[PDB]
Amino acid sequence: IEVLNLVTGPDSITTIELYLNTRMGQNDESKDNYGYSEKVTVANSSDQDKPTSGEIPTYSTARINLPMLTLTMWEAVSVKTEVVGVSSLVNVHMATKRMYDDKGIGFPVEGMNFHMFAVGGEPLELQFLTGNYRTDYSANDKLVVPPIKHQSTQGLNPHYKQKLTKDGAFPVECWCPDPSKNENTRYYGSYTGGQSTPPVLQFTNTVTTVLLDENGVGPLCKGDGLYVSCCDIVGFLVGKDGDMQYRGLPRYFNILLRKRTVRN
Amino acid sequence: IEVLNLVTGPDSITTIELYLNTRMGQNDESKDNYGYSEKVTVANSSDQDKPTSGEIPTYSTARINLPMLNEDLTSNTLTMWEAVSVKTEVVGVSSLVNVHMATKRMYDDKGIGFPVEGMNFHMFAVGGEPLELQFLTGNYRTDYSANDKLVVPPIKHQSTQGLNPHYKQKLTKDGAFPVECWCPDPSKNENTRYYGSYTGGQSTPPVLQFTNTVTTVLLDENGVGPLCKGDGLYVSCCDIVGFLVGKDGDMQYRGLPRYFNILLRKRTVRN
Amino acid sequence: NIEVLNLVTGPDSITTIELYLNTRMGQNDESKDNYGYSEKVTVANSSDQDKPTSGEIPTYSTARINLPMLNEDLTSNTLTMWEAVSVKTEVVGVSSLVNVHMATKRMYDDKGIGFPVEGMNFHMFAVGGEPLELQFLTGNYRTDYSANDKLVVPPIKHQSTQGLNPHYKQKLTKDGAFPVECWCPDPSKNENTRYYGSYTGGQSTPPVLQFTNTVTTVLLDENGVGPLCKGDGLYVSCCDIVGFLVGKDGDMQYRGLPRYFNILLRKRTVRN
Amino acid sequence: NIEVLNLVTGPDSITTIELYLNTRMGQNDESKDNYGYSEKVTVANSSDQDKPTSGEIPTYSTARINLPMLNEDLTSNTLTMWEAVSVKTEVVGVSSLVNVHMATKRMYDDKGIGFPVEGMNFHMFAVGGEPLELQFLTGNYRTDYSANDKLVVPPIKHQSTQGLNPHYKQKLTKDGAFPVECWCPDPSKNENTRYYGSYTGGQSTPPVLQFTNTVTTVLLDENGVGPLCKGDGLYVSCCDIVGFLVGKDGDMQYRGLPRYFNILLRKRTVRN
Amino acid sequence: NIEVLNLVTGPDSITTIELYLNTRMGQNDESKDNYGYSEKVTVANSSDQDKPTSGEIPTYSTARINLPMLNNTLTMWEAVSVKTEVVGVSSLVNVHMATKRMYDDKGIGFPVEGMNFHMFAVGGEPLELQFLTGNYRTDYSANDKLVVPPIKHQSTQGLNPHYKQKLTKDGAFPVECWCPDPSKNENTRYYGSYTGGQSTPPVLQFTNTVTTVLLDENGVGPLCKGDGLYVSCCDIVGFLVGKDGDMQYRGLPRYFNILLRKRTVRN
Ligand SMILES: CC(=O)N[C@H]1[C@H]([C@H](O)[C@H](O)CO)O[C@@](O[C@@H]2[C@@H](O)[C@H](O)O[C@H](CO)[C@@H]2O)(C(=O)O)C[C@@H]1O
Ligand SMILES: CC(=O)N[C@H]1[C@H]([C@H](O)[C@H](O)CO)O[C@@](O[C@@H]2[C@@H](O)[C@H](O)O[C@H](CO)[C@@H]2O)(C(=O)O)C[C@@H]1O
Ligand SMILES: CC(=O)N[C@H]1[C@H]([C@H](O)[C@H](O)CO)O[C@@](O)(C(=O)O)C[C@@H]1O
Repeated sequence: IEVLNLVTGPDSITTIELYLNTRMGQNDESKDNYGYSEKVTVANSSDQDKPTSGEIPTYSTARINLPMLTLTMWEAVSVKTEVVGVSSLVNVHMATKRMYDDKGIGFPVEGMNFHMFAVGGEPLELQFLTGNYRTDYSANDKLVVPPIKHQSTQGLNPHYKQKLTKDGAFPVECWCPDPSKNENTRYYGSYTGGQSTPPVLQFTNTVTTVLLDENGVGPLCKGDGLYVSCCDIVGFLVGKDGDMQYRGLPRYFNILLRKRTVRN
Repeated sequence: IEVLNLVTGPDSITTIELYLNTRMGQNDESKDNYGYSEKVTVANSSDQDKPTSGEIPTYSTARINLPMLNEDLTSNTLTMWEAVSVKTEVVGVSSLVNVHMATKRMYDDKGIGFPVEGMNFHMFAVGGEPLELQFLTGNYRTDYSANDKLVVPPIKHQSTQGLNPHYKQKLTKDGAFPVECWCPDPSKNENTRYYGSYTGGQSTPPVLQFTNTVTTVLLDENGVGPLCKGDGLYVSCCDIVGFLVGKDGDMQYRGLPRYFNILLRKRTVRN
Repeated sequence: NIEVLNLVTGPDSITTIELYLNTRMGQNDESKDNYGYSEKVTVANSSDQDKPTSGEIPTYSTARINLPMLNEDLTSNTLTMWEAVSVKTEVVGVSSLVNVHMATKRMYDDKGIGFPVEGMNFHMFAVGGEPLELQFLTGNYRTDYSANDKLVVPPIKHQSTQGLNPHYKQKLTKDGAFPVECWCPDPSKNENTRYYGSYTGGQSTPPVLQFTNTVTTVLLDENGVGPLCKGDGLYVSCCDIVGFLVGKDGDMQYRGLPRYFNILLRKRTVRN
Repeated sequence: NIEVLNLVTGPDSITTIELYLNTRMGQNDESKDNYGYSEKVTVANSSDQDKPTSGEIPTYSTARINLPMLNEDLTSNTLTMWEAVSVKTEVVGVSSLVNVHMATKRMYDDKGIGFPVEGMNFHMFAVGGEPLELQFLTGNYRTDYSANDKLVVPPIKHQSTQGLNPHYKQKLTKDGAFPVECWCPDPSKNENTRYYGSYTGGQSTPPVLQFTNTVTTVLLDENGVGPLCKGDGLYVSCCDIVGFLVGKDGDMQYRGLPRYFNILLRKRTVRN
Repeated sequence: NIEVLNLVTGPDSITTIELYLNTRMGQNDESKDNYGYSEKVTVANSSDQDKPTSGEIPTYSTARINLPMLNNTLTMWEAVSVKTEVVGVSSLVNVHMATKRMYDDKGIGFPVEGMNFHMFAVGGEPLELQFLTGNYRTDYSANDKLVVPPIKHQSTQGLNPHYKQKLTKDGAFPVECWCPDPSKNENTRYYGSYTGGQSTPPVLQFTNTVTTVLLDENGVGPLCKGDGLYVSCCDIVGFLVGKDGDMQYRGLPRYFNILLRKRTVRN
């Protein structure tokens, strides 16, 4: 796409506001354990590594329809994004394991944190890479994973790619952003691991993330579609007996877009 | 609100100074355990999750009356106070340098008492109207009925473990809205600025700063600060600095007060 | 209160003050053992019998420094005041914490290192043109300080002092006497002082410390005005707790370090 | 050594190189199980019998990339060289660490999560116009590498190599062969290479990782000159250890992740 | 003392100095085993019998470098900036040494871990030291090569300005009782950090892309008196934990690339 000048004047700007609910594994808002995974299980061996249905976090994603419009395209300029419900983690009276010989607080949601978001003018492009090439996803046929397994996928094998085109279906554990593509998407992510690690989270309505690239051009929304993707794991809830479930939080987005003239 | 020009000259600026005491659960300044929660308890099961009265931190909030500007409210333009900036600090951080209280102690009862430690949660908001809240909870079934002074939704549903926009409120009462189930609504709060952080874990070291030298700008991207509707300035916060661990392992939230110095200027608006 | 006018320019319009303050951890006599540490920490049996032993309570370090006298003529329109512009401040003796051979508890079944000084860190300093203004606030309103009557504490106790009760205030006017645990900077005053503090808590937390002679802290406020030294007095306060020393039997003592200050001041005309 | 003149302008004066490098943790064959991990870690009985097993030691990843061929000769007054201006680099597959169902040790009496990959992190990359220059330095001068004759290590051992002995140098000229544990970037050379590295140690330390496609790292030095590609070769090197996988019985293996690079280069006139 | 005038411009007005300093953790002989480590740490039975063994005490590394000879005015070399790095960080990626190990003797060997102490100084004269110790009674007589004060006093657990020195000898001034004197060192820049605790993860960086500016607030760098450049450092990266729980400090070398320029001063 050859990018030309900005379209100026009234109605040259628009904003899109949305939220995405977490996809930790139990993704149905009407059912038990919503916003958590099912109980985590552990493989007996690497050749019998078959996660139960609903114990695997997936990416959240949506395509948003923009106002219908050389051609003109919507250009994403900036985004204000926040994790919602951080204060919900200030809760140590739930039915959990507890400190100091059953006299102390319940364990707060704690441990692994994974936070990412992406804003682009087309689906986020994915690279397959896994800690175990033999992982068997057949307990849940709604998960999108490659049809074949190979040893090489514990590293970067460029023959194993995808696009994030379905909410609550692409496991985070085996799909990551493809850094060799995504020219029309901006993504940002972080991971803090360990077993019981303190979550460290911020929330504010005052921070704007600029989406323009080094040439001053933001994602250009092909077919008037804006693509938003994320995942926000804030830790594990530790049940009385030591059973553990991922806990995720929703993410809010306020995206500013402007009209851009392009060739063709 | 259509915003017009700043009013210039003498008396076009004013400052508001206040503090808010913490609302950790024992919120009566004449009683023992003020500025702490009651002892934390743990639910027998998620269907019988009924916190005891006073064990739940709530937001601190106040509405401050500003100097009246408009004699006639029906005139063509009005003047409003616009919050430009705030200097805010947590008070009494040094109070956490105390390891001789009646607490669990280190090294086979020969070492220090456990300092207040663990979960930290720090947030403040300054706006021209009440902070707008979104309901979201770790347990949709939580039963708040041991304390009918707590403001919570009148019905519960599974969906509130995520973001369900049908469950909203406004922070209109001090010491009443639980932090654990209410957060700032990011889809609103156009006229409020809020800032918050959480550091979790069990025994985590608190990491705290205090200074009188930092100014937080409240002007938005268009150079407009919160506009104080009906000459009311709204200030909200929560500052949990950890748990006090009693001899037997019983634990209580500890909170600290927060100080605010807010600078405001006169702004002409269309009426 | 003070209407600030223009800077005085030219020779002798600038001066610098250099000092250090030794730590006041509880054993504050430089001729005795355990100097720069507290006495052994003790733990209350209950909150109504919370009576710290003499010398187990850290206090603020403070000093007033006399500046060159300026105004002989008090009848003119204007006076001159010293204005603190900036300070270079450092914790001294950080390297002293590189010591794991002292008589302490030790790692790995009595074969490993002695425990280094570790745990709670508390670091604050203040530079102002009058005494640091204090607010009382305590973790335990019933704390009984009467084992050491040299501590400056309020004469009455009340439940409300576990929060901010503005009836309980003081000024930091004595070195080694105001407990850190119950006095903090009063944020509703101190217009003429700049203070900076941090706390890192927990039980055995690694101290994280920096020392350099290359960092200048600007004391000017948002209007470009530094602390103005009333009666030609410069007030410097601090506290620097770097952790606990853990004795063989588990007995623990606060350890503090000295702080150095190099303060630059300039002449400022004010309205009289 | 190289006198740098003006930029060459006009068509074909810019070029970009894009690649990835797979990790070399020890099992470096992409057709075998445990690819991108080390073999099980073993521990020497004593420092004079410290002989790591074949495949348990991480090595640097490296490649030399051919750039569009330029004219080299002794007789011209000036030549053109490729100058590396900037690089976008990222660790790939960070999300793969969101996995606690692998056959591992587990939390809370066999009812909790599997241990995630955790512990030691080591992250470094280099971009230069010639091989990364290495300095030998080891925690144990007697380490015996003879279980794997494909490793490049010095032919003689000496006590002094537990410090900096400048007689022990090399160049990173082979992928998956130079152990991280005994080779580091030589800071006394590498004038024509930019390298960046970090280490976070400890036993079970949480990995702290970031990934984004929005960060450009400028390779120009303080004089505005990037690495100059001798013999039209661009050299890219890295190592990204993200922790250990802890097997059921406590057996542990290094885990590494691939790194992506997008390097921008421009034609530079130099004196010949 | 020194009135600083203008920079000398033109050819040969700049020079660079490059060196490294090997660590002085206690076993400071490069021909012997345990080089770049301390001897085994021992622990006093009481504070009045606190006598570290010979070789268990880290000391500062230091060197004086001779600059090109120059000389009403004189010319001095002015240190403008330094690129400095800890060398051999990657050496800490080693968990197969003869050490204590994780998970019931099946896991990794403990990496070097715990206390970190990192400092460097660049100046135009010896680094000026202040004595300060955690234990005034520490007895250094097991190693008479250590430079320590000849008398002990209670006051030295704080700042006693009567106890000073200059860092004039490599591998001799213990870190545990000497620190930079902040009341002097007008002609030296120093930078230091300490991360304590028992088993703390070391957190270390290495790059050849970071320049530290040595100019002060007035735009003046250290001025090299008698054409001498003084470089000092200490870089402790943790402890090696032996099979039996015996522990030794581990240190790493530091590299320096210092840029200097000619400065006219009043004579
Ligand atoms: C770093 C090192 O020297 N590793 C040794 C290794 C260790 O000494 C041992 O594994 C402790 O972790 O021992 C190796 O040889 C072993 C024999 O010494 C043992 O008696 O028999 C084993 C057979 O199951 C084993 O082969 C090893 O683990 O492979 C050799 C290695 O250099
Ligand atoms: C820091 C200190 O004072 N170190 C002592 C050391 C310690 O008291 C002890 O090793 C605890 O780690 O003791 C030294 O002398 C030892 C004798 O006290 C012991 O009875 O026998 C030991 C056998 O080697 C040894 O002689 C020491 O370990 O060298 C002396 C040292 O200054
Ligand atoms: C990753 C994996 O293979 N998980 C499997 C688990 C675990 O091996 C054990 O529960 C120990 O957690 O066992 C199952 O019978 C189960 O719980 O449904 C099958 C499941 O596929």
